[PDB]
Amino acid sequence: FAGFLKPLKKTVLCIFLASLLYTALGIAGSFYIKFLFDDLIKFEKLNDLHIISAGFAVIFLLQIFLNYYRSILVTKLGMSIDKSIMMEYYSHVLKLPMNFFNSRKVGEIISRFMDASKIRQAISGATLTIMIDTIMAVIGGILLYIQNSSLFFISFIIILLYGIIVTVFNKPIQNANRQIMEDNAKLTSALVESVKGIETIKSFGAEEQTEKSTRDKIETVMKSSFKEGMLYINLSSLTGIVAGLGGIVILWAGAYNVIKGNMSGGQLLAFNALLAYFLTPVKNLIDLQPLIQTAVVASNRLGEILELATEKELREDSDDFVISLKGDIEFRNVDFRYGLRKPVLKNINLTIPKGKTVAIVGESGSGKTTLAKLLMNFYSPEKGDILINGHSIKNISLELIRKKIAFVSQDVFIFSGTVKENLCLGNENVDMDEIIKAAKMANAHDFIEKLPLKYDTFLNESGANLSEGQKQRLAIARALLKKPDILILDQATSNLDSITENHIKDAIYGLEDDVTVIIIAHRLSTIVNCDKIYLLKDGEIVESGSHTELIALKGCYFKMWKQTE
Amino acid sequence: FAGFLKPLKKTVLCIFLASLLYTALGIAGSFYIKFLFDDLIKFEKLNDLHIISAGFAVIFLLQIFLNYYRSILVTKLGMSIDKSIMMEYYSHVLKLPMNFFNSRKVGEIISRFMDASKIRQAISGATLTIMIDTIMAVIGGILLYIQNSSLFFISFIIILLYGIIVTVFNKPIQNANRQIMEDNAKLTSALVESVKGIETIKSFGAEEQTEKSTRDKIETVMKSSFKEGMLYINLSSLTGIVAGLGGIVILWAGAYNVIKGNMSGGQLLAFNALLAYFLTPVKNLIDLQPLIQTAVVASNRLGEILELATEKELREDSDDFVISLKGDIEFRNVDFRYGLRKPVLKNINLTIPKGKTVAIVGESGSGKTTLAKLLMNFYSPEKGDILINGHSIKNISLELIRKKIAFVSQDVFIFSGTVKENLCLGNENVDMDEIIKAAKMANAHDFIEKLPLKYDTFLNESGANLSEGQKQRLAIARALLKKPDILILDQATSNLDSITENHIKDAIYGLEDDVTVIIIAHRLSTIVNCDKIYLLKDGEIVESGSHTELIALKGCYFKMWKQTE
Ligand SMILES: Nc1ncnc2c1ncn2[C@@H]1O[C@H](COP(=O)(O)OP(=O)(O)OP(O)(O)=S)[C@@H](O)[C@H]1O
Ligand SMILES: Nc1ncnc2c1ncn2[C@@H]1O[C@H](COP(=O)(O)OP(=O)(O)OP(O)(O)=S)[C@@H](O)[C@H]1O
Repeated sequence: FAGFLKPLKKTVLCIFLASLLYTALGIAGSFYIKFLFDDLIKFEKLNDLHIISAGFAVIFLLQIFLNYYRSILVTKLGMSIDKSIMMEYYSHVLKLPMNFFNSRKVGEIISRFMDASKIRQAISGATLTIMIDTIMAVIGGILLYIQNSSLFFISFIIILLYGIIVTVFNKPIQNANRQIMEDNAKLTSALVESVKGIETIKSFGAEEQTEKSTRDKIETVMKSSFKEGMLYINLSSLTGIVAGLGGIVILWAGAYNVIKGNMSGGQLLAFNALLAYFLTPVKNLIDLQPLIQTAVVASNRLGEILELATEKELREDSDDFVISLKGDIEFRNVDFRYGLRKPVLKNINLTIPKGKTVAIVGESGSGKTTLAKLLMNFYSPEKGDILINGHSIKNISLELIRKKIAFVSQDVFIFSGTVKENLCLGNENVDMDEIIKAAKMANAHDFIEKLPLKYDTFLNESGANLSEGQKQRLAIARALLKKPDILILDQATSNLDSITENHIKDAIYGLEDDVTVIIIAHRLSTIVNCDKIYLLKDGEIVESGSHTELIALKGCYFKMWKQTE
Repeated sequence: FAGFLKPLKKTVLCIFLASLLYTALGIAGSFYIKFLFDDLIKFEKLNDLHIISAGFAVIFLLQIFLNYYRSILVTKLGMSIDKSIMMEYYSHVLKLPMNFFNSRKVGEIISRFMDASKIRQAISGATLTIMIDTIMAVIGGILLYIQNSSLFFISFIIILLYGIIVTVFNKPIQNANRQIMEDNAKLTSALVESVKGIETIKSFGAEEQTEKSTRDKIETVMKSSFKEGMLYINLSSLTGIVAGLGGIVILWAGAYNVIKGNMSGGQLLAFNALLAYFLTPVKNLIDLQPLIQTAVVASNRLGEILELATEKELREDSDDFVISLKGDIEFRNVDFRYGLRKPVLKNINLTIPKGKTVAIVGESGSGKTTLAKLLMNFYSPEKGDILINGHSIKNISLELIRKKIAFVSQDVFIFSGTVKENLCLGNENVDMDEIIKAAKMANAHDFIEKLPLKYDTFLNESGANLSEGQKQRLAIARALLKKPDILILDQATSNLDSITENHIKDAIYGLEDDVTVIIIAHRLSTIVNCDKIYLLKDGEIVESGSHTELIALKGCYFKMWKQTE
């Protein structure tokens, strides 16, 4: 932020100077009105009155144009800083590991986004008011000091009361602001989650469930909002009391100083205009009380960004100095728990050969996702390690692991946009020949040409038209187009059996076992065709081998095949 | 609003009267200050000065307490109305058909939510300032009219200029407001999409894609925001010109009327304070012009929410009062396309028997999910119809169809909450015996007891712990707990092969075919295990029968089995 401020120092200087001159001329002109009223009655001058009026009008106009240009500049700078900050936050939250994202929901990050944004705009208008109030405080302080000692005492009392009330209401406001932010976050989150699960609830029939949920959320949010609003109105009332009593005191002391022979009536009116130039600042503080809430929101945003900065330094934490392309993958004495108790791996030792197609068969929940996750460094391992290309996974570059290794998810995600792009996610500037070759190999090419707008059909949230089989085939197409050094596939064949049989035959033919292959499938029948197989049982690896040797082994796999196949 | 007025008329009257009287006393006390400075100081009466000052102070205090209580009440009412409206909108968008959900994305509804909310709060502060401005405008108008003709002319000119500028900037503001709303909505949508697909992006490696995307969205949003802000600053500058020139004119004409013998200096000051009691309205209007944008956004939001409430109960226009329990489901000459071209169903003739299990096997893209949607009345059929229990689906009650028919999805969704509740979605106040029996039958009961907090484990998204097999088993468990008159199951077994195999033996044994069964599975053998089978080929039904008869038929199904089995 400081660097950005430095790169806008000249604009800041222009704004500062313009503000100072504008405020000076403004006070001068209000005192021009004072002298106007004071001179015209004592000396009775019509022409001089007209001329003076014109002059003061001109002064006011110049002041107004200055405040105009200044406000424009400060607004531009403010909004620029806002955009920069928001983008930084979003980017830093994007580069975060799987654990931090899994620990929370979409609603959280989205709520934080919108809230922090609004807080930022509020911060830029607060910024404008801040510049004006600062300059007015300096100028007003000098002018008030010079103009009248007793009036300066009054102004000092007013400023003191204003400050005291403002701070004493400031401390309490931030907390309720945080609470309100939390409530709005929860409500928005429930809204998003309910929106996604629209099909589940519309089909199930439970509308009253989410209705009551949103009712409770809206109720609590309304309660907190009413509390904070009441506090704000209390603050406004107190500051209004200080200001008003300040005015009355100013009028009384003005009359007193007038009749005592200490000051003139024109000095009283001038005291009213310099009162405008001293009280302008405190009113700005009473308006600033709302900015404090935005500042609290900013504290929350910075706390979130501190959290976002966390899992950025862990991706780099293990450093790099390797330049490997594709290695043999072994798991050695692993013992990691993705939770407090009930470890996913109590002991897992596995081995997949370079240039060999491998299959891992286990039911859903056994340990199919964990292997791919551990290889991808999605979830770090607490105890024990793994070896890739004759090197630990910790030392390997995460970007190269990301690009060269492909993971086929059971739940494929497609971001809104053209199908060609959603298919070409990951690798940018990819030749159409490779994408068309992958599409042709994925056996989905027919379902790609069947689309209305060829390849550029709008695909938004599995909409408008989309097949699960075509989707998994598209995932496989992406994995193929990426030219993977390591290929991990879940039970994609299991998603849509018939077309998946053909497309799996085609993909198995295409693979040629030129690289390591992982299977997160439970379908034993589909995995037997593969070259080699590993077995995951009760969180522990049993025996590595082929279907024939494993079945002839007469162990647990043979028991599984006897029990199911 | 009318209903709120009826339920709060006395309070509203109290607030209005309090505002009028308070403002009156304010003007009176301001004229007390006028007479104070002009008469008491000039004629030199100290005691009267002190006493008068005290009195006017008291008047001001009473005014302040009145405005306080009024503002509190109006705030409460405002926020209540806000909550009501928001809840109504969300509820009406929840009860909407599948077509509206498919037509848009989460980002849309979420954006509308947040925007309409902020607009509502803005509407309550605009409401407070509006009440004060109205009452003060009436009193100030009368008093100004009586007090001085020329000053009234000045005030009239000021009000005229204010109104003209305000409207002429008002019309243009709403458009830019709509644009800003659209851009911000797009940004929020990109945010939500990025949030859901976090795993997809972490896996793919493409961070620069969403980074540049959100950068562009933020850029356009910043452009529109800066434009609207510039317009607002222009408005503020113009209104400021009107106000300032109004003041200068007031001072000059005041001096003129003073020296002419038409008015006193005290009459001039009183004219300035009653000017404050007329200008109270114009500052409020200047604040209302910025509020006007929020009001426009609220209007757009109301337009968006008004259109959505249509297709919730008007789609059937046939009434209900039907009491079927469980019927036979047949398809007759159906021809519906869920898109402009490429119809999903060109012709569909089918017949499903009461108390009989049916299985339909087809690849990804054939039309089984579309069929299930048609049975659920999720998507209505353009041409042709379907018959249930000797009655059209159009005439049947959608709620009874919702509760009595259960669909097990291939793509499982889990809403945030306790596992017991997520499992007991749909039917409220369900006995624990039925849920435990369904869990025991779903074979997931073991994986339910394996959980840390038994049944009350937190289930939010795919975190912290969740299995696909356990998920589909949970869907089946929910379907069982609902006590369905019609059971539609997708390839749930195909999601997670092994545990689904055991649980399929147990559940298929459990079903006992006491009701109609639909299959959206592609696994031909597992569906072959079922009682009767239907065939979907190229969007048209071929032949209904059993595996033996269909295979022996030597048609297309036999060709399919030759090609795959
Ligand atoms: N709402 C829709 N509007 C238009 N076309 C659709 C729509 N939903 C699906 N489709 C089309 O129908 C196909 C979707 O296949 P589905 O049968 O619905 O699902 P699926 O891939 O068969 O999943 P399973 O597990 O086999 S039931 C694609 O070819 C789409 O083009
Ligand atoms: N708290 C947790 N955090 C992260 N992962 C977890 C947690 N608890 C369980 N898991 C993992 O979640 C996975 C369950 O994935 P499943 O889908 O049920 O298995 P699967 O065989 O991969 O089925 P598919 O083909 O991937 S759909 C297991 O591999 C567990 O290790």
